[PDB]
Amino acid sequence: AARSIAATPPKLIVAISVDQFSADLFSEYRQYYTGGLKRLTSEGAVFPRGYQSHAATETCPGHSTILTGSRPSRTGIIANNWFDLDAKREDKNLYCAEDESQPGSSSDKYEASPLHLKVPTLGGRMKAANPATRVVSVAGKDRAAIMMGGATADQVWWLGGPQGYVSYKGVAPTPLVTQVNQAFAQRLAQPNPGFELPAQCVSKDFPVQAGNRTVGTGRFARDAGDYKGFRISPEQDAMTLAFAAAAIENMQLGKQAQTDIISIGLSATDYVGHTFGTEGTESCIQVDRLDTELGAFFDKLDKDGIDYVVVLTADHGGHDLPERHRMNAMPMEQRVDMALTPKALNATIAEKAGLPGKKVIWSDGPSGDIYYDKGLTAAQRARVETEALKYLRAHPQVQTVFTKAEIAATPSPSGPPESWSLIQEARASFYPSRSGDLLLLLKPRVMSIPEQAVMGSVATHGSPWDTDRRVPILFWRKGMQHFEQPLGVETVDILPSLAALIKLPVPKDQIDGRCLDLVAGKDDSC
Amino acid sequence: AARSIAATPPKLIVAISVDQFSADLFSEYRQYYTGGLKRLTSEGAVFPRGYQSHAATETCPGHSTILTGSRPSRTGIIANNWFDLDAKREDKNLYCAEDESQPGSSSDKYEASPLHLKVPTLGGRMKAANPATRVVSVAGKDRAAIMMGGATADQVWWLGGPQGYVSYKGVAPTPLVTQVNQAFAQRLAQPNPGFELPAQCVSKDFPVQAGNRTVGTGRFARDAGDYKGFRISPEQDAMTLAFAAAAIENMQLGKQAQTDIISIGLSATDYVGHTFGTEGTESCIQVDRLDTELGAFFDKLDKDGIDYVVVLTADHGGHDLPERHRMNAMPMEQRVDMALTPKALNATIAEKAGLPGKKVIWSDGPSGDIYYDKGLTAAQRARVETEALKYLRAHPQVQTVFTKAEIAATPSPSGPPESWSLIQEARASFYPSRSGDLLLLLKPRVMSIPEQAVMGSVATHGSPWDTDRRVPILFWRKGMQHFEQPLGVETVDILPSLAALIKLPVPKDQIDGRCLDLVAGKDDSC
Ligand SMILES: [Ca+2]
Ligand SMILES: [Ca+2]
Ligand SMILES: [Zn+2]
Ligand SMILES: [Zn+2]
Ligand SMILES: [Zn+2]
Ligand SMILES: [Zn+2]
Repeated sequence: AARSIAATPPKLIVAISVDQFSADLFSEYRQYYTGGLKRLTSEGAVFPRGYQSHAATETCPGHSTILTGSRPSRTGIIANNWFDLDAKREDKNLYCAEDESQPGSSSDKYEASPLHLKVPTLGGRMKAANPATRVVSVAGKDRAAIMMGGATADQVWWLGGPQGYVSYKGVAPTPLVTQVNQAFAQRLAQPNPGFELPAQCVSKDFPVQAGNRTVGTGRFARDAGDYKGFRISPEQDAMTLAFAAAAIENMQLGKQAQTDIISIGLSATDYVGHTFGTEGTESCIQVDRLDTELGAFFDKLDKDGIDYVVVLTADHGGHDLPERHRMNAMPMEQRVDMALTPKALNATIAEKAGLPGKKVIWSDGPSGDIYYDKGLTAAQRARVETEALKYLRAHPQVQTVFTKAEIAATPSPSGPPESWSLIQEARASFYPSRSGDLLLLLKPRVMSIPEQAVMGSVATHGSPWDTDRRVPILFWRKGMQHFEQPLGVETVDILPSLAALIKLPVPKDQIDGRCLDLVAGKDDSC
Repeated sequence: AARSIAATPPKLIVAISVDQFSADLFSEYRQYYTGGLKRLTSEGAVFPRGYQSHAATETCPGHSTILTGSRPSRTGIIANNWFDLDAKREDKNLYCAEDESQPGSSSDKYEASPLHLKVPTLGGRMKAANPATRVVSVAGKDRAAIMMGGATADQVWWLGGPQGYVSYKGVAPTPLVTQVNQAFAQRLAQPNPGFELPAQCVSKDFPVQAGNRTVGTGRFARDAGDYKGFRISPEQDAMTLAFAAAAIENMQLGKQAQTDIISIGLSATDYVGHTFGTEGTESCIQVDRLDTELGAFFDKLDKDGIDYVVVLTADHGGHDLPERHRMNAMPMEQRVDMALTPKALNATIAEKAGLPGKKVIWSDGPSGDIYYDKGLTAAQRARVETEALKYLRAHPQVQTVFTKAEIAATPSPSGPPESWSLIQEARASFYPSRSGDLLLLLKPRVMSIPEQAVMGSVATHGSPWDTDRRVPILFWRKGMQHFEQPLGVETVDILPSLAALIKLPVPKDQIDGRCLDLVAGKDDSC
């Protein structure tokens, strides 16, 4: 049994990103794991304080770091959406994982593509070193699959809707995929009675009102054919893992001479967290199912005799809805002023700049990147920068605003990510040609979803604060020596850590991360 | 069974401080608790990210916050030792828990006293409101017992050495105490074979060299009569808990009309952490024994039918020795330059100020408070401040140095403790008449114990960084509703939280902490 994680190159790397699986949520339920998460935390190399270190704590930037060893300042994936005011097409909003150069495309109707990603992934690097490498990537969300797989992946599949898993335009379903989609279709057509509460979820079972919604007691009961219900539930993760297992077996991943790699993006935790917040029965059930399904997944790989190493992490952390925080000893938790949402803020700034009724800024939400309209004249732009800063810095819920020049002037951060300044975090997701003219950051404990009568999502991530940056990073291979390392590491450290195990050279000057030693005690895998 | 923590006033408050039980160490072993810590974490109000929020993360300042609702800036307990250069006696170094006005006293031979503590404790406040209140405080260290009990406590006992538990000068052992000390004497006179490793400790069993010492594989085997061995082991915590249980029963605490309070300072985790670091078999065994002994302690109270509420926390966090960190993926971990220790630094600064061979500064260690010698003339003092700052700020291991005026100019901090600036942390343990003229803070991951041939302690706390500030805070009462709140709270919040349960008014302007709601969901104990 006892065997060093670096004894020989693993034959399969399994990289799992659990979307919105924050270190807080991970740590809370840690004492109840009995399945796959138990395996990882009791036997693996455990870094409970990993960091998606940059400020833009969203899915695309986060997934772009996991298998690239690169911060969003290098991957170019600085948000889920960014503005290119010089874009040919009408819609200046660009989706992180689209090819906007395609005719008749818009951010609402896009063609999936890894074109925006500026660097190779680990799979891309492995394939460059050895053409026989298979690189597979499956996920619940296109952006997760696409950013982990990279431009040279062999198979990139994601959940497209009620039809099941799909890929890039032109890519026909393989027999495995049609079989998976048949099973998915059969599961979807059946009602789901829901889940009774795990023992640990009983305490979380109370209703919380937020606008017209009540959350906190959901059990994922759903009607037949309810695709939205299926998506926002543990069912989609179970299906994604079954798909991954089927692909692993069908392609004989890890059964050939070279090392293969499969990346797996489990999206459910994130839909659940947005829809219900993170401390109710919904997230609790979801994490317990995650533990159980991961256990079954690992058991199947074991039974197949595959020599695999697993890394499991998240694309970012998350934060509970203010309404429940206020019931659980956090009375200062609040929702962002509606005055800071795109329409309102532009109108306000216009009127302050003396350009009332005009369009002087573009923004995507009540925080993050803000862009000055290109039409503005030099003097107009100057009045906009002055007035925007003056108004924002005076707002009670605003922590700070950085100018583009201030961020650019900041050196790429180094040292412990848990103690970075806000501008260092900003610099880590700064890419001059895509980033805003200003960066707006809200105070801690301000949720960037305004209070509304009719609400959709009640909770979100995307802030520069610790809840949203901190994520677990867990490495495991059969027989290795467990250790726990509570000091801060970055998700950009993942690539060089894995590369060391398979003796794949990676030029240090092409990445941001550093190699994490995965061998407890004297010997060093780096 | 089901019953709100605020349904009625508890009859007994049990406050437990586990010395150096950092949130990191607490979180690491959380999945293995089966005893008293399991009870607290699965059934209680769990705040896994509590903060000893100030910069001076030492035992005395930490214990001074737990039952006072007050930061060290208000308690006046700003360190374990501070200089009073105007003191009458020769030794200008004052111990936090002594009365230096006593003749022939020195910091090496002092008379224990709570005189330095500027504010009442919860016990003191309860007794002020109701004279029938019993206030008891027992600990492994005098400073823990003294600071949690306060000046009006009925019984304050601490481990004095091979003779067992002692109190203030003049206080005779009671029959209970002589009985406890008899049992302790019997335990001490027996060899201890040591402990075999709990399953979770097996992975930690490898040797680590630090100077002339090897740590990482200890099992607490000890010879008969080895008091040092007894002190640096789980044995002392077992004895302290048995003493507490015996006192509770003997005095019928919680069995009368009024609420009584007992504070318990379990010191072993801290001795073990200093002596061996925090990630080896020694700390692992110690935490497992802690869990088991706490379980037996709570079971005895339950069997006695006592209506008690428990709060459990730590006086500060802690940090592993650099030598093991470097083996476990933290290669940048290092020991502080010897040049920064008291003797050396003074000599250096003297020579830079043009007062070579003189005594221009006083300091206690390679970080923290520095004091200018009173003998210095205005101009001399000015050259010292200039040269000290210049030299320190240039040193590669120094994060920053604050002047006294800079800290004084800082308002008492508010808002989330996890995101305070360093000067805010400094302000939180700043007390003008006791604090230094300068405050020296080392960079993250610099251990403030220099590398030496012959070493004693290999690891310590006392830094302004997150490992040393972050501590668990756990509240429990039979039948309450469990909840977990991962956002940052302060240990100064403990007093008003407990006071709310027993309907004891506490003027907000006399404390720094705020009341934490301990009732999950809609109802609020505050
Ligand atoms: Ca409540
Ligand atoms: Ca090693
Ligand atoms: Zn995400
Ligand atoms: Zn999300
Ligand atoms: Zn201590
Ligand atoms: Zn200590």
